[PDB]
Amino acid sequence: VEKVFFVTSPIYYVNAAPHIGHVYSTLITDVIGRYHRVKGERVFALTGTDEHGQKVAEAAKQKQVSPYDFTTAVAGEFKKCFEQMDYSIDYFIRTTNEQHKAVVKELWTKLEQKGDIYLGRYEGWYSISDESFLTPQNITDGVDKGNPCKVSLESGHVVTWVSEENYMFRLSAFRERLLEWYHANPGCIVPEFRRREVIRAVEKGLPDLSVSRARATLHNWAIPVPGNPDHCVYVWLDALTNYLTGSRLRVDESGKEVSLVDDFNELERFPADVHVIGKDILKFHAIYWPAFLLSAGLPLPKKIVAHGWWTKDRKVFDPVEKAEEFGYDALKYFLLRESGFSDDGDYSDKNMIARLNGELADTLGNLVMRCTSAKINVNGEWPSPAAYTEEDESLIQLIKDLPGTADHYYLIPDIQKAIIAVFDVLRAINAYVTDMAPWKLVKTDPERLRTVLYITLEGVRVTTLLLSPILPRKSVVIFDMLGVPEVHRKGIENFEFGAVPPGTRLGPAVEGEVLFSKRSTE
Ligand code: MET
Repeated sequence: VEKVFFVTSPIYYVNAAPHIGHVYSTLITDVIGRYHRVKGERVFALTGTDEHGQKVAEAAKQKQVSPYDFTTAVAGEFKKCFEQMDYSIDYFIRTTNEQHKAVVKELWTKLEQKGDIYLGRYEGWYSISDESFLTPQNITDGVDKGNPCKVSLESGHVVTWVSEENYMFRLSAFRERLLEWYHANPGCIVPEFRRREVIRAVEKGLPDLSVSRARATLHNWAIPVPGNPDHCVYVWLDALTNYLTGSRLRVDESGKEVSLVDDFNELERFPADVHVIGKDILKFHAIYWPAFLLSAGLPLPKKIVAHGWWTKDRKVFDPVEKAEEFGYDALKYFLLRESGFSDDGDYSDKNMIARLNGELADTLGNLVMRCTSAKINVNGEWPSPAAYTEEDESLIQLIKDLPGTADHYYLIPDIQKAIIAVFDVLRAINAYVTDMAPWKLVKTDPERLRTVLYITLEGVRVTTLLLSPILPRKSVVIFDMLGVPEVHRKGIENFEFGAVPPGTRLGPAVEGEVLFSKRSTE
């Protein structure tokens, strides 16, 4: 099936201004999207805001502002933040959007009509801040901001008791089918240890899920249950549905939603190929969402990838401050290189300088300038290579192999491993150049310099191609410099070694340009 490659971020609670971590979550989505476009696929990257609910209403109340004006305000800050971050996101969805509301009601009725919703009670614990139901096994003693109280073991936020007559979803009726799913498709959750988590959790057992709430308790800031106005639809069913809505909106060039199609198939987007989420919101995506879709008879997503950060809680680092100080591409690169799947990373100013200088400036930067220098490349062109020594071939072989391995990494997706894979190959090219001493060759042996300079150029191109989803602005400056024609800057075709042919002319130089400039160690 050729289809639109559909990738998502989570949609974020608008309770507080956007910080790092939304930025991280959405950057991953952006990168995954960007890569598939570099492959020449159709993409649809979605992101947005989660605007309804108790959490969000009570933040609006605590600021003495109306929910309508509050959400709109904060949503605008999220849009400004993401514009400023220079993502290539295809659409920004809001759950207040009337077309979304329409899809939630539509979905609820599917779920209702299958007989997977019934009127019951939920008498148990709830984290308003997580908008999560919790069994007593996942609460414990702690402090309110300072009295003694019970808190979520998930997040350490304050939980409270809840005894409401609610509409209930038959999640228990879906235990075995989730379990078949998980096993049948072992790629479906990334990273592997969270897949194991999700299975152990569901093995142990699933109770039914309370998919409505008394309207009094939600401050009437939510979507009403179809055919029962005394209730509102659980904020997470509302939130998760953003993906299905997203998959059905027609969007103009300006980024404005213009139409909601009846059948998701019409746009060939649903289901999501990859859902980017933080580890704090796994259950909702890996248990609830599949159960809802299986009820509605909808297709399940292909991949849920849950990165190592929290999606929401501010537990100092301002992206825009750091982006101005170090660079937008540098910051994105640093965040992506440093953060693994279980997050044990160093985000100190010292480390950011070490990597910017070490990797981007010394390994990539230097190398780009060597092969384009007037000193070495005296014709500002791609020379035609002579015969290859077994060293020459050793590196060519690395450069040939890099797209295959970088691709697989991107498809996991483990963007960090992908970056390493490339930079390994960059460090090889430096090593190569150190040996050959191209500076010495331009006098000694011009015939050899051709072979050397050609391989350098083509490695630096192919590495920069595979780096392009991470360093989107700089890859354009690298290609401009190497004089790579615009057609050769994307497509699986141009992952092949030698796509840009000899006798191509390098880009014009500038009197004081440097690609990445070192920052003092202080
Ligand atoms: C359907 S994703 C919803 C995520 C939630 N709004 C959060 O910020 O964590």
